[PDB]
Amino acid sequence: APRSVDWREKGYVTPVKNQGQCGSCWAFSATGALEGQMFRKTGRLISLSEQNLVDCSGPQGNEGCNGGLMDYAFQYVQDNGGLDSEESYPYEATEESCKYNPKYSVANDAGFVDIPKQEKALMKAVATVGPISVAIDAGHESFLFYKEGIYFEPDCSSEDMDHGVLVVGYGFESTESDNNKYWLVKNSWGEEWGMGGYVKMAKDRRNHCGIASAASYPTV
Ligand SMILES: *C(=O)NNC(=O)[C@H](Cc1c[nH]c2ccccc12)NC(=O)OC(C)(C)C
Repeated sequence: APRSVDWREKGYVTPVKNQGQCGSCWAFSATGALEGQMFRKTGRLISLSEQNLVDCSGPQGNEGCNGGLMDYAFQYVQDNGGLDSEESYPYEATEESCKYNPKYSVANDAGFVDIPKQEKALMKAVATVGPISVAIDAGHESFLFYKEGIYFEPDCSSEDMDHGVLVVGYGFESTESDNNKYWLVKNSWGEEWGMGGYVKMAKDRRNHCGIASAASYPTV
C-alpha cells in the first residue's frame, strides 16, 4: 500500500459538517462514505442529506438522534431507492417524521462491504476504495480538546466505540515517541474542533480507539 493517502486531494470529500447536539454521528459518517463512492462513480461531489437518514432509516435499525450504525444507513439508501441532497433536505439536528422525496434523490447504493477487523485491511480499503466509515471510542476529554498532532489516548477502548467518523486517508509525521503513523479522520463537530474539523488518530498502535473494529463502505 502507499505510505500516505489523502482522498481530499482527489475531490472525494465535502467540507466538514456539524451534527450539533443530536446523536447523528452515524449519518454524517455514512453520507461521507457515500459522497466519496458517488464521486468515484460519477465524478460529481454532491453533499448528501443526514436529516434524510435521521428521519427515515429507523426501519433498518437506526434510532435517529439517539444513535445508529453506518451499515443501517447504507441499507436504507438501497431499500429506499435513493437519498436526497443536503440542499434539498437540510440538517435540523432533531428527529422529525420522514420527508424523503424521490424527485430530489442524488445518490444510490447496492449494499455495503464490511472490512475485516484489522488495521492492515483498513489500510488496504482506504488505499483502494476511498473514504471509509469507521466507529471510534471518542468518549474522553482529550478528544474534545484535540488541537493538532497524533491523537493517542491510553484509556481508549478497542472494543467499545461510541462515535461514527470517516477515514479519508493516512500518513506519518515524526514524533517524540516515534509512534509516527496516523489515520486522517474527518469528524462532524464543525471546523472549530481539532484541525479544521479533522483529527490524526494513532495508526498501527493495536487498533487504537477501535478504528478498525467497525469499518465499512457502500457499494455504488
Ligand atoms: C453519534 O453521534 N452517536 N453514536 C452512535 O450513534 C453510535 C456509533 C457507533 C458505536 N459503535 C458502532 C459500530 C458500528 C457503527 C456505528 C457505531 N451508535 C449507536 O450507539 O448505535 C445504537 C446502539 C444503535 C444506538
